Amino acid sequence: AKSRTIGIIGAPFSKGQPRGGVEEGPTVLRKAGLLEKLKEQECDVKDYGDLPFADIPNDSPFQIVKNPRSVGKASEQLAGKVAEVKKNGRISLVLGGDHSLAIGSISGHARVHPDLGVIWVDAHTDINTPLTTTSGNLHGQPVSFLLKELKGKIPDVPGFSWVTPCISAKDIVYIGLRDVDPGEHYILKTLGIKYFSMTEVDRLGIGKVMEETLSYLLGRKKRPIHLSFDVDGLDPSFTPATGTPVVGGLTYREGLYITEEIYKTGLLSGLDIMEVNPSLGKTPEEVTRTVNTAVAITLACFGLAREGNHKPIDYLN
Amino acid sequence: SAKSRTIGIIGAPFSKGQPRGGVEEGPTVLRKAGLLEKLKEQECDVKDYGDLPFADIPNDSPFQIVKNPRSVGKASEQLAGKVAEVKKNGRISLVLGGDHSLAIGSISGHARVHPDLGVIWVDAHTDINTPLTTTSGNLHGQPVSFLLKELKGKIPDVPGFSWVTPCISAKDIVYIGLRDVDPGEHYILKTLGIKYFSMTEVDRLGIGKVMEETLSYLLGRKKRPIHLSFDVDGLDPSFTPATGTPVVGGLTYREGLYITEEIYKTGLLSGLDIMEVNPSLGKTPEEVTRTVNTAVAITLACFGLAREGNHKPIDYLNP
Amino acid sequence: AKSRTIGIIGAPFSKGQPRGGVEEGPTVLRKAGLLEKLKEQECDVKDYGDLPFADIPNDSPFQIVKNPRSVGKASEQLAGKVAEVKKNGRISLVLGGDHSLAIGSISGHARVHPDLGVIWVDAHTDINTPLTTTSGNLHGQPVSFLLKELKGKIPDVPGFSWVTPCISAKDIVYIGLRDVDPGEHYILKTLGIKYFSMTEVDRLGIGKVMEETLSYLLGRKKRPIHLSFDVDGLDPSFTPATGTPVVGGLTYREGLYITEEIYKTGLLSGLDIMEVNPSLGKTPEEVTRTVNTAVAITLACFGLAREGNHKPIDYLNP
Ligand SMILES: [NH3+][C@@]1(C(=O)O)C[C@H]2C[NH2+]C[C@H]2[C@@H]1CCC[B-](O)(O)O
Ligand SMILES: [NH3+][C@@]1(C(=O)O)C[C@H]2C[NH2+]C[C@H]2[C@@H]1CCC[B-](O)(O)O
Ligand SMILES: [NH3+][C@@]1(C(=O)O)C[C@H]2C[NH2+]C[C@H]2[C@@H]1CCC[B-](O)(O)O
Ligand SMILES: [Mn+2]
Ligand SMILES: [Mn+2]
Ligand SMILES: [Mn+2]
Ligand SMILES: [Mn+2]
Ligand SMILES: [Mn+2]
Ligand SMILES: [Mn+2]
Repeated sequence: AKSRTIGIIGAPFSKGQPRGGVEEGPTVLRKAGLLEKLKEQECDVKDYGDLPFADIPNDSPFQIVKNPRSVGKASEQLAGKVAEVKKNGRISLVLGGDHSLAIGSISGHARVHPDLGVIWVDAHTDINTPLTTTSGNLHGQPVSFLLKELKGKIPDVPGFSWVTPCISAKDIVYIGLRDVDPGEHYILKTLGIKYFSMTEVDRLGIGKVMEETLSYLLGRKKRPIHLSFDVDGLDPSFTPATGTPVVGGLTYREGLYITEEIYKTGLLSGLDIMEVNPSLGKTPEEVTRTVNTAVAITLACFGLAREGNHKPIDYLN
Repeated sequence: SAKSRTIGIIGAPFSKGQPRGGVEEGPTVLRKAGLLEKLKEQECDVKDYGDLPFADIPNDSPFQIVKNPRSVGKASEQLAGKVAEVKKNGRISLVLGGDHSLAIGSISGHARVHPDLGVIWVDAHTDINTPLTTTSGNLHGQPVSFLLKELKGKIPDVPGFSWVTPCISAKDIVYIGLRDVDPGEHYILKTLGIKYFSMTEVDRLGIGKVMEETLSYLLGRKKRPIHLSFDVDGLDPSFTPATGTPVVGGLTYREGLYITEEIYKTGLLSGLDIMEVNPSLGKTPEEVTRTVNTAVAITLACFGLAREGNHKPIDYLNP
Repeated sequence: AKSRTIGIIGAPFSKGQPRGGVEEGPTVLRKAGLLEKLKEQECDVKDYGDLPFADIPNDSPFQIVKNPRSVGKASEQLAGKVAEVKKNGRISLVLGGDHSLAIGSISGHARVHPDLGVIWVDAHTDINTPLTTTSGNLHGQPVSFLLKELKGKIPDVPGFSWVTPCISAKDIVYIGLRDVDPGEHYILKTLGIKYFSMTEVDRLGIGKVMEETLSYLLGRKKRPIHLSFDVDGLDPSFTPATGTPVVGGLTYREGLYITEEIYKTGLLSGLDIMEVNPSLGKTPEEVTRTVNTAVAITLACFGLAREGNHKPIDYLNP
């Protein structure tokens, strides 16, 4: 099935943020048996490999924005790789790597399917612009580079002149928010972007969240969905090995509910599994707990259901 | 005392339905934790019937892959007789396990007295593998297949199960908490049209709506006896770690108590099973006491213990 | 904003219960950066300091009820202190301290706003009377002294002659209940007090629980809201450093939801943060986890929102 036809892309990149180890995300995800598990789940899996992110000397900061040229380039390569996966009729599965990579993954998916909708699962909005940022870390800015409404608000940042804003404010839905900067909250509110912060999740229940999310995105007619999954969207009791963890997060169950629901639309077209950093587990057990959760989430995106699965044969004869 | 709180305790120290030793020590640790005395503090009329003496079968050869077939079959045979006895005395049978294979007997025996019973099966697993579909060969993952009338023809003649006569239809069983269902089992679940609430349905609806829909489904037409078969692995292993087949993403302590509190409120609980408590499977003694304390909290809630409080029919302000 | 105009009262008092260390709740709550964190979120914060509760050495039990004069005098002083804070047009924030202090906090607050409505977040009903109690600890009795319907059922306890019942049974709502004594259950049910035990929270979800809570207390008419928060209302995995923990509690998320919803009424008028005991965790991280959770609850009462917060300026054009 097209909903189980995948193109894996390794994106070992850390320079959208300062904590070392996130570049190991694709490694520890492959080591956990992701591809073998997808194949056992009746998936058509093609491995596009791990992108070779060539190091850039003298990557001077843009104002306080760190490694602009390195971040801009990694996303540039990825956009090209994602568009290749999409032309081949595969669902793109981006193994991160920090969340700056969402610039390249969403941009490449949008060159093939410009009518896509984005579901952004995360404790953070990642919507600071190179001007509103106080950290200078680009993994906190990808949504700003992608939005149509922000065109003219993004300065000419070295490494990013290839970026054509490809998503409108109406086409993104945030799930999981609980650590949004003042400037970010200003942007989310003035752009009227649809969002379910942890407050809305507590208020409505994940069941209603998913119902409204999907009705908002797919009400009119069918269209491709891009799921951008920052693993910090889940509570640090499930995914501790991540660079910016925030307590009171989505549960392991809520993470499976969201992805089980997206799988059932049969419209998942692009997926990012981001911010896994195996150098940040307090114990090797915290690393394994996180990696296991990221794999579970990925498997649900491609059909693994808690109620069970079976081949269309007769199991009693 | 109220029928809702009139109980017949049956201990079932049985482990040959699965490969991990220690589950036969389940009714020992539960009794040691003060279960029978806690129920008496709750205004319960509690009669202990003792622990069933399970005999050894030395030459218990396998039926294909199916392990210890005679041991498991006779175990449940001795339990259906003891359960039918408790039900004739007008008490709620309370089966302390022991592995889930014992459900064959507990439900078989309860069905001999109240054939109109409904079953609520709280487990991470369906336990609906037939001796033919199973890939593990363990009978603790097979009880429901032996109980369903619709699987009459698909169950071979395993040594030790001759007495078994399927007593429930697919319309008379509700699963809550499913999250580790084999392909053979999922086919059986979907072909037979069994009502179920996996972790997906629990997340979607909330435990409030799960219990409203479960109870309406089973009771809504006519009032009937309830058989609750509770596999402690239905709850997440952060609450019941000391179990043979733990599965992450389970029901919480709160959902567990919510489930059992609602069943008590019906006033129709007629049979109960507290299964798969294995005290030799804790990583630490703390993990064992936690599994044991939770199993006790779940049990007490089945017989009236309410989180909002409990009081005797007296004036507490002017006694 | 008046919903962000605060008056801090430290009430370092532990004699409402037997476990030493709860009197450090104000110390440890301040040290976690509370006042600063509040000023950071645009609040106008005044600190009235910690009350000096002078020793009351001759304090014989009233039957089994321990330290009656000490608990009585502490709430009496706090009631005058809260009434002063309310007269200065500031929301009272009482940093506890054991929960017996809510006699004084609710009493003083009622002196200025007698139409107030109570929200009591707790694993316990704290409604035993000096006669129904079996522990004889006054932190488990505050509600009984404050209810008008129990006037006739409260004996003359030394240190409490100043108490006048200020709230009717209809004007209090419980959330989080899971460890209620039989006598307390008999009182709760006989008075028809509105409650949401952990069973109701599981049945409806916190969203519906907060909808019904604010409809029940604000339906007839908008009035001041007094939130009395016992940190043991939240599950011990979030607030372990407390004297009477009970498993199966409110989650960290549910605690924020309650208080975020309370903030958005713009009617929070009084707030108790009670039962933090930094001498009672298993580890120092368990102490810091409790304190941080109490701080988080506190900030959510004064407008910290998980969706985000921003000043009325153009962040794209500074
Ligand atoms: N909004 C931040 C940013 O760096 O722009 C502030 C930082 C402090 N809290 C976490 C950090 C945010 C970045 C989030 C990036 B992430 O994890 O969602 O990919
Ligand atoms: N369906 C199983 C089986 O053994 O039949 C597969 C095994 C691997 N995961 C758990 C095992 C299942 C049986 C569990 C039975 B129990 O624990 O629910 O009583
Ligand atoms: N209801 C109690 C009481 O002391 O009256 C019984 C005691 C045993 N369990 C906990 C104790 C109760 C008081 C708790 C007061 B608290 O924590 O909410 O301040
Ligand atoms: Mn994030
Ligand atoms: Mn992110
Ligand atoms: Mn079972
Ligand atoms: Mn099971
Ligand atoms: Mn209290
Ligand atoms: Mn309490």
